[PDB]
Amino acid sequence: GAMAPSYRVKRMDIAKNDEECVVNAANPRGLPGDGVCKAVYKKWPESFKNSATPVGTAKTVMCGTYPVIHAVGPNFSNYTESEGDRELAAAYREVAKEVTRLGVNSVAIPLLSTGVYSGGKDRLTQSLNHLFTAMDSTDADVVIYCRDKEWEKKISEAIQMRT
Ligand SMILES: [Cl-]
Ligand SMILES: [Cl-]
Repeated sequence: GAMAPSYRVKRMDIAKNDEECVVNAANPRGLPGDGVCKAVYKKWPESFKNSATPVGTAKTVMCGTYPVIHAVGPNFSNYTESEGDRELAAAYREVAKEVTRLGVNSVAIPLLSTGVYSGGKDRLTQSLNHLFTAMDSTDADVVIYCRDKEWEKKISEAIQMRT
């Protein structure tokens, strides 16, 4: 574990992370996809061998010795708010199990279902709270990666609020 497990947020490409593993915002089919998923495909294409997995699950594939945890959040275009919320919380619980199993001291993680799977809604708080619910009991340093300054500010505030 990390000596003093923390949360941090950085505004930059998760493909350039400084952590011991990465969480992909994957699609269920292991396709290159869009946004975070396409950046992860460019950086770690070998990790997309048999990475297909259902919504609400995570499947880890090694790129060399670097673990890529493919976490499939729900596409809120297709799910009801209620069912989408359940699957989004489930995907993060599976990430916590994988991070634990791998024995890493740090993990780079995007906010699941906040981009092209958001169904056009702002899900920063929903997604981040499900991330905390899953990851709080883990002792890995968690580094959240986002794109926009206003998201960075809100995520930072939410982390600092808990202390
Ligand atoms: Cl960048
Ligand atoms: Cl997304």
